Amino acid sequence: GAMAPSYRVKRMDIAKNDEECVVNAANPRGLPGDGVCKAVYKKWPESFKNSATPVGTAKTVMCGTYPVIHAVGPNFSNYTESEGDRELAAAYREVAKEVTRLGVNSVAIPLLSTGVYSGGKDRLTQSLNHLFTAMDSTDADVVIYCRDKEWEKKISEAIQMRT
Ligand SMILES: Cc1nsc(N(C)CC(N)=O)c1C#N
Ligand SMILES: [Cl-]
Ligand SMILES: [Cl-]
Ligand SMILES: [Cl-]
Repeated sequence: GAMAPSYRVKRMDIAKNDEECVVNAANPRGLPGDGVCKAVYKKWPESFKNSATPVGTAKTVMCGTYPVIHAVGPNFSNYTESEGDRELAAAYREVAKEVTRLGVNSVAIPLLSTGVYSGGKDRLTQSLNHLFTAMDSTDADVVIYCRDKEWEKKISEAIQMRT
């Protein structure tokens, strides 16, 4: 565990993280995909061996000794708001299980279902609150990765609110 488990946010490519493992915003089929998933495919392509897993689950595949946790959020284009919310909560609970099992002191994590799976809605708060519900009971240092300057500010403010 970390000495003093913390949450932090950085605005940069999650493929350049400084943590002991990474969460991929995966598709259910283990395909290279777009956005975070394509950056992860370029950096750790060996981690996509038998990475296919259903919506609301996470599957870890090693790239050398570096763990890639493939977490499959719902695509809100296909799910109802209600069923989507349930699956998004479940994906983060499975990430917390994997992070615990691996015994890492730190993890790099994107906000699941906030990009092309958002169904065209702003889901910063929804996705971040499910991340907190899952990860609050773990002792890994969590570093959240985003691209948007305004999202960096809102994520930072939400972390600071609880401290
Ligand atoms: C943190 C992060 N790493 S890679 C990435 N891409 C390529 C998607 C994008 N929005 O540019 C993000 C995000 N978010
Ligand atoms: Cl970058
Ligand atoms: Cl997404
Ligand atoms: Cl973003």
